[PDB]
Amino acid sequence: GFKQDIATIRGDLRTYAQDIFLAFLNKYPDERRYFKNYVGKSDQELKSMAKFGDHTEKWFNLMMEVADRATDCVPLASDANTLVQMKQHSSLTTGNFEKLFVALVEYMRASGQSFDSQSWDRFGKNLVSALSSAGMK
Amino acid sequence: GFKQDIATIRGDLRTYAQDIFLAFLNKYPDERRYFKNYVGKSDQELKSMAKFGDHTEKWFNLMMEVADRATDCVPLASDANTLVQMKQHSSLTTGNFEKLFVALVEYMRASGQSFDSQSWDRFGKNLVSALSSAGMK
Ligand code: HEM
Ligand code: HEM
Repeated sequence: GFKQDIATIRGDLRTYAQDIFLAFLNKYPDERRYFKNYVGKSDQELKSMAKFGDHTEKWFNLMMEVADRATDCVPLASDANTLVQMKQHSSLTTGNFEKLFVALVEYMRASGQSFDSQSWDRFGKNLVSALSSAGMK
Repeated sequence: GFKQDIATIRGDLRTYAQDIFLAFLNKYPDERRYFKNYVGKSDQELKSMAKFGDHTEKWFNLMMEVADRATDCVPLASDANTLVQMKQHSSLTTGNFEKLFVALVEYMRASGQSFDSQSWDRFGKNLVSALSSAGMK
């Protein structure tokens, strides 16, 4: 289930984080505009950049904490507030998060690993609801 | 599901409130000691007492407000806090609430009406957790 999936991801985090983030950027290439120096590069070029794996791991480290602090796939309001108020997220709207979770769920469904993808879809829905409640446009 | 159950209950709030409250007292007769004016009175006698229908409906009204405000059966901490801080609840512990939810779920399962009983159980569990976090003993 969802709780065990958090442990699965955490056990191989850099690999999952990079592969899910790449699935996101490839499904939605114009999302690269929110980042520096990602356009014009293949997956392997991205993975060999100095900061790519590091920043995506820090991403997913926090995502897994948000998932872990949730009850029944409902994130804490304080975690949602942190995500809204982060300077690095000042250009974002809930649509960015929605697209990330569409890609995340798709990745999980296609994976060989028994992820509980329906729970991840619910968690994404609930996180987006929480971001809205916290004042993300 | 849970949302429909809120509508079902709200549709005939007085009747459901009284029925469930009596089911609670019948399963856990010692809980009547918290309601000193209900000691030694038949169900019909209780129904003749203005405050029995009034307070019981108002309790279940607040229960329905808390249920409706929940996300996936996870209640707001602010709602748990309201329940803990009520002067009328100053002598209670989380065990009293646990018993209420056991009886409510039992009532739902026994009823002809088609309730999402598993969800009310989970809501009860999540509310008890939240009561404890808000300082109920
Ligand atoms: C639950 C989902 C998300 C979490 C937990 C999260 C968390 C984080 C964290 C921890 C950082 C700091 C990384 C660092 O500087 O080392 C970060 C940076 C950043 N985030 Fe997010 N984020 C999420 C969703 C998103 C989405 C959906 C977007 C855009 C589509 C996004 C855009 C950015 C950008 C542009 C930065 C700074 C630039 C960069 O690190 O490359 N974030 N995020
Ligand atoms: C989620 C569950 C509960 C909710 C939403 C709730 C809500 C309320 C409300 C709104 C009142 C005010 C009634 C009024 O004065 O008009 C009340 C009173 C009261 N509650 Fe609760 N309550 C809950 C659980 C319990 C439990 C489990 C007990 C004890 C077993 C309890 C004992 C009392 C007592 C003794 C009063 C005052 C006397 C009375 O109104 O009959 N409550 N509650």
